[PDB]
Order: sequence, then C-alpha cells, then structure tokens
Amino acid sequence: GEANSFLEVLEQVSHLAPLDKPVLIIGERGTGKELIASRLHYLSSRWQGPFISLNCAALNENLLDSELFGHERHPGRFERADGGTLFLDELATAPMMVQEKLLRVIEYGELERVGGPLQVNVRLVCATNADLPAMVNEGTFRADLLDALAFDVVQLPPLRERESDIMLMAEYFAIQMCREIKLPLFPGFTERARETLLNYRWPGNIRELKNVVERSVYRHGTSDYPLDDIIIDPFK
Repeated sequence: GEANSFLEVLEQVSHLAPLDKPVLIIGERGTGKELIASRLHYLSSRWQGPFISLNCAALNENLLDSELFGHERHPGRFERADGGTLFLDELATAPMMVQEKLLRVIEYGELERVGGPLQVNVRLVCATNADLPAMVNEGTFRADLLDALAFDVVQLPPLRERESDIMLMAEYFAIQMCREIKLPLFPGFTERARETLLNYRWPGNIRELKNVVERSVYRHGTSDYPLDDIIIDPFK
C-alpha cells in the first residue's frame, strides 16, 4: 500500500472534501494533482455535480479570461461548474488581471456582466508547483488572492521522497505491461535496476515512472531473465 506521506494526504483530503472551502494543491508534474482534485469532488456533497478542469498555463491572457469567466455566449468554466467543483491547474501562470477577477468570484460568488451578472456556486480547487508566497513578494502573484484562496494546502510528496512506493509502483506498472505484451510472468528487477530506479530523481514522478518501466519491460522482452536495463532516457 501507499507510503505514510501519501496516506496522510488521503486522510487530509477525506476531512477537506466535505467543506465548501477552496483548497490549494502543491505538487510536481505527475504527482496526481488532478486526481486529488477529483477525489475532493467525489467525497464532497457536490459529488453528483460537475467536475470541470482548466490548465491556466495552456492559454494566453485573453483566452484564459474568456475561458474562465465567459464572453457574452460562451459559458466559462465557472458557469459550467455551477453546483460542482472547478479545478484550476498551474495557477501561478494566471495573469494578474485574471487573479483579481478570481478573488472576486471567490469572495462574492458572482461573475461580472457588462450590459444587457451571474451568481455561481462553485467549490474551487487549484494546483501549482510554484512558491506562491515568493511570487507575492515579487509582485507576480496577488497577496489578497492568496489570502483567500489557500483555506488549506494539500502538499503532494514527489516520488523521490516516497522511496518505499517507487518499487511498489514500478512492479505494478511492470506487471501491467507484461499483460499488455503477453509475457507470462514479470521476471523481477535486478539489483542494478533497483539502484537505477531508487537513485533517479523522477522529475516526472508517477507519469515518468510508468513510461520508463513500460518501455524497459518492452525492450527487455522476456520472462526468462530479470529486467536489468531501466531505460530512463529513450533518446540514448
């Protein structure tokens, strides 16, 4: 089963999920932030409402503003998440204009409408791997938004800090790949392979571990001998 640090996350999420308070998830790529956001939704009373997601980094300023708040129609992500949960990833990339508008939605529960407003009821979950307090000091993140956004913070441990989970998950992914390519048995990892796995920093965390292990099993391609060559870098 999962490491103590990850179990402590799951326990935190079970307590946070029922609240209608905004949650901030801090974690590297491939640590499962969106999955945690989804768990907060499905363990909440809003579980039958919508779960909407948006990656702030993916859009330029003008498109981000329209995608989040709408452009009268083109309903934005807040309107689409009404009665449910909205997950905003890579929050630190949101331009200052969007951050100010986000604060207003959090505190007033309304979207502005020029002329011709919308009240919305959305539980907000955001994610980042930036140091938001540091960006506040730099002027690149709003202090007021951070004061209202981070009711509580869920910090996902990177794989490198869950060394116990690395061989567990590696074996899991290896077995699944053996099924996919019809090997009769996963023949295990050599000690050399284990050193490679446990010494590497996994900057891509769980996604990268899966990719690495699946490639390695395929390249090895046999059940007759233990897997010795962990192919971290497919470019070599």
